[PDB]
Formats: sequence, structure tokens, C-alpha cells
Amino acid sequence: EMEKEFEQIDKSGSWAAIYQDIRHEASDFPCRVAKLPKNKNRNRYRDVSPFDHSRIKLHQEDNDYINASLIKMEEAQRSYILTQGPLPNTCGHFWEMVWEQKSRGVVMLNRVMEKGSLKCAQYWPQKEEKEMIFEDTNLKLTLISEDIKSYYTVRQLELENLTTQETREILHFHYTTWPDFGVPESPASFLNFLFKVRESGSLSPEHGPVVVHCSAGIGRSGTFCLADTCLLLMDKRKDPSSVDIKKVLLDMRKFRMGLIQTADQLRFSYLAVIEGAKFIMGDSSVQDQWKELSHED
Ligand SMILES: O=C(O)COc1c(-c2nn[nH]n2)sc(-c2cccc(NC3CCN(S(=O)(=O)Cc4ccccc4)CC3)c2)c1Br
Repeated sequence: EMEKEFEQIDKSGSWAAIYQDIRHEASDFPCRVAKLPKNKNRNRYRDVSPFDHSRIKLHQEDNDYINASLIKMEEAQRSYILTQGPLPNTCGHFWEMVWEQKSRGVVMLNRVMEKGSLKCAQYWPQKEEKEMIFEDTNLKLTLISEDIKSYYTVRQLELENLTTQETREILHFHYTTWPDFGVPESPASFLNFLFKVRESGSLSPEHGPVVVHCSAGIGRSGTFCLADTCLLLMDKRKDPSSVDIKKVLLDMRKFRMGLIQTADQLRFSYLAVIEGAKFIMGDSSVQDQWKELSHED
């Protein structure tokens, strides 16, 4: 049981050992397409690639490659697409994926610039009056509105297939205070954000998988999905004791490498899930409490 295991690990200060064990047991599948010479400029990080078996394929005869993985959690019955922060030359590909996969929401866990470097291209319009057109994939993107909070922003975007003139509303959930290789300020601020994404309906099975990304698409992105999947599993069975966090993380890693980067991000996952369990099991006060502690106002 997670809570007992958590204290058992904290007591013996063995998170590093526990975390390394996961790395040692993680699935190792080929990433041949990602390593093809022609795709070199489509990858942000040389050592972070999507496995061939679970990679998202763009629907274009030219090059169907994009650094993005479909994490399909069979038992939990929820899917996510984890991808790297789009590059100046892959923003059109990024949105093409969102369209073809019928995604309703996009979760961004990083900032365009962090530690003085560009960890993600400016792939969405910052001003209503200046919409964006991706000529290579023939898509139009317009900012419709945005709700700015203290540590996160929610934007309503309109994505249009210039080819068919069809349009869709895309919700953009932007967590702006989660440091690279770091953890959220507190379980409360993280859960407050997750529940926001959840309440939008973006994770519903009626929609395509939500797109989740940070810079590499595995650290913060992995932490986010692991916590959400664990809470979902627990929610399906209304039994917090039935969830094996490490086991779920390993199953997730069968679809994309390196999910969760530091021992602390893993430790934070336990923290978020344990606290989230309160809501799952009937506590209708914790949500408001998280909102308070988050200081989003
Ligand atoms: O979001 C965050 O918190 C941080 O975001 C990241 C970065 C960032 N910089 N600036 N902003 N964000 S860089 C980065 C990175 C790039 C290249 C290699 C890395 N390290 C590797 C460590 C070992 N593995 S592995 O998957 O364990 C290898 C493996 C594969 C299969 C089976 C067993 C083992 C791959 C990643 C890690 C991450 Br993640």
C-alpha cells in the first residue's frame, strides 16, 4: 500500500535506490524511425525518442514522424499523448497531430524560456488579433480567450483545418511554475491544476487523447500522467490500496522512455496521489482546500 511504502522509503531515505530500480527494470524498445537521419531536426533531445511501436504517426505521405508517444493505459481505460515541446519547425506537425488525433486538450507543464534557454517554441498565439497559420500543415490557430491565474493559465483556442474549413475548440492548460527537473510547489497546487484539466472534460474517452508536454515530454509530463492514471485506477475501484504506483509507472514506460526523471518527482507522485485519494474516496472539502493552498488568485 502506497502510504505505508512511502513512509518506509522516507524512513530509510531510499528514493534514489527505488527510483534507480525503476530505470533498471524499464522496457527497452527500438526507436529506429526517430533515429533516421532525416528526422534529426525533428527531435529536441538526442537522447529522448519515442518507441516505434507506440509513436504517433502524422497522416502525411512525406514524413509521418513527430516525437510523440501514445501512452495507452488499458486497465485504467485512458490514453495520453506525451510529446516534446514543439520546435520552430514542428509546430505545424504538433497541431496536425492534435487535429488528426481529435484531442480536446493540451497540457503544457513548462515555460517557453527556462534558465535562459528556449525549451519550447511559441506554438500558440499570445494575442487574439494575431492568429497563427501553419502553411505546411494548412491549419489556422486563434486565441479566443484566456484565464490567467497565479501559477497557471487556461486558454481557449480555435483550431481550423483550412482544407475543410472545419473548426474545433482546443483547451490549453499551462502550468507556469513547475521547474525543469523539479516538482510542483505542493501537492495542492498540482492537484488543483489536474482537477482543472479534468473538469474541462478534456480527458473524456469521447475525445481523442489529451496531449501532454513539457520540454522533453517525459519528466514533468510523466509525473503528471502517472498521478492522473493512479487516481483514475483508484477511482474505478474505489480502493486506494489496490494501486501499485511503481507498477503503473513501469506499464506507462512501455509506451515512452524515461517517464519521471528524478527520484523526487517520483516521491512527489506518491504525495499527489495519496492526497488526491481523499477526494476520490468522498472528501468534498479537499478540493476547495487545494484551491486555497494553491493561491491561484
Ligand atoms: O521535465 C523535466 O523534469 C526535465 O525535462 C528534461 C530536460 C529539460 N531541459 N530543460 N528543460 N527541460 S532535458 C531532459 C533529458 C534529456 C536527455 C536525456 C535525459 N536523461 C535520460 C535518463 C535515462 N533515460 S531512460 O529512459 O531511463 C533509458 C532507458 C530506456 C529504456 C529502458 C531502460 C532505460 C532517458 C532520459 C534527460 C529532460 Br527529462
